[PDB]
Amino acid sequence: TIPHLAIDPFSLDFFDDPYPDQQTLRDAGPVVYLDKWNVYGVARYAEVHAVLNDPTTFCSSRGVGLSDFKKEKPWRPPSLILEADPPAHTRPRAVLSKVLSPATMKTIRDGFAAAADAKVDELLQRGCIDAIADLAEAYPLSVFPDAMGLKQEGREHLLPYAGLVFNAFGPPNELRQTAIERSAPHQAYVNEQCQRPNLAPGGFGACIHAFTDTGEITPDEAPLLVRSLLSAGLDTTVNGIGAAVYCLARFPGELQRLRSDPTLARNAFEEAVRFESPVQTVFRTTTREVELGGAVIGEGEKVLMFLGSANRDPRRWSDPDLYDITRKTSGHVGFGSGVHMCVGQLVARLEGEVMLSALARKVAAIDIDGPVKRRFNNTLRGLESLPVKLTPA
Ligand code: HEM
Ligand SMILES: O=C(O)c1ccc(-c2ccccc2)cc1
Ligand SMILES: [Cl-]
Ligand SMILES: [Mg+2]
Repeated sequence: TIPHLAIDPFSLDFFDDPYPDQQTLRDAGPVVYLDKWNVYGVARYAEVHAVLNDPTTFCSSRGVGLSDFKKEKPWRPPSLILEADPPAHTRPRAVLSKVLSPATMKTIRDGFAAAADAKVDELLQRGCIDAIADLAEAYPLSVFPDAMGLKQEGREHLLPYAGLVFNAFGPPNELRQTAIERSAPHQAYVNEQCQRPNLAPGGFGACIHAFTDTGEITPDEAPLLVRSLLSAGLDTTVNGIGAAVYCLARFPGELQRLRSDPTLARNAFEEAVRFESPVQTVFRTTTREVELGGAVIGEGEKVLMFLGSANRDPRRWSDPDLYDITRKTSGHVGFGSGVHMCVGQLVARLEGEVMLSALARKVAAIDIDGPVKRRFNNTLRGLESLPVKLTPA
């Protein structure tokens, strides 16, 4: 009843160009079985959205990667938010929502925007730059560690640690096994920075620890919630901003529309999140036998959701393969959907908005002028190198 496919969605060939195989996965049926890894797959918008919005049936506490925490020990203690179901999920979620709230955004926006303007001005003096190392990485590194309250020393561990986290959701391929092999120094650094005395006053980490006396979390929960922000809070934004610059580089007409109305910056970034889907995949585990798209999935089965495919499903989107900065993007699943929908989305959107605003006001053209190199990760989609010439406005 359910089609079986041999496509490996974690192979380098798939990462290099996922779109034909994602169409094959969508068109095979609402639910497929991936023989390579013994998981169910859903690649259409409708079923991805339905799964994400039924956390009781499709749980997260058995892991949101291939590994089933009921079968294998996780490589690090489980996240108290990502790898938890209601009700254990609810109060940690509420604390991070208040830490990364509108009022926090109001406190950090002016500095985030100044840093974005400064970075674009600096890049314009160089002219020819690498929009990954020099922009998509450099800008979040210039604002997010400071907003966390991290000391300066050791920050070189942050991107390696996040690459490890996101590779570890994948199957036991070389990408994952090599990441785990190299992990010990990065885990050591990150775990130490999660302790209250190592987080500067006023930053996100100190705020998490300050929430430990309300009855929502206890002091022993705060280090792992800081760990959540150091896991998910940087590499995601690197690939989101890199996606937006890559889109503007490939669609000069959309750069020109953005220049003409810089208030499109926030939606131009949201559209880049839909179009590239820097977070490609999440898993769930069934807690019962369940009917989904006419297939009966047994209890205890891993289900793989193709967020990037859902975001390009023509059943849901008009001209899905077009980058359109005035698209109505509401409903895309690039930040997830439902109770686990990205709790950091306001930080992500703030960074993306102020960077695209700086580009809109200061840059007249973005021209690829060197070999583009992709960066391979089991969960994240993005580039290793994006050589561009920036022409000043
Ligand atoms: C463009 C940037 C980002 C993208 C595309 C993204 C994507 C996502 C997605 C798809 C999920 C849902 C995972 C699931 O359903 O299992 C998620 C959850 C999460 N993200 Fe983001 N994220 C981004 C930025 C950030 C930032 C900046 C932070 C923190 C500062 C962050 C922290 C988290 C956390 C803690 C969760 C778990 C929430 C929960 O389980 O309730 N993310 N993210
Ligand atoms: O450590 C955390 O809590 C954390 C790690 C990774 C993510 C993540 C985001 C999107 C997809 C998969 C995982 C979320 C939270
Ligand atoms: Cl760790
Ligand atoms: Mg068929």
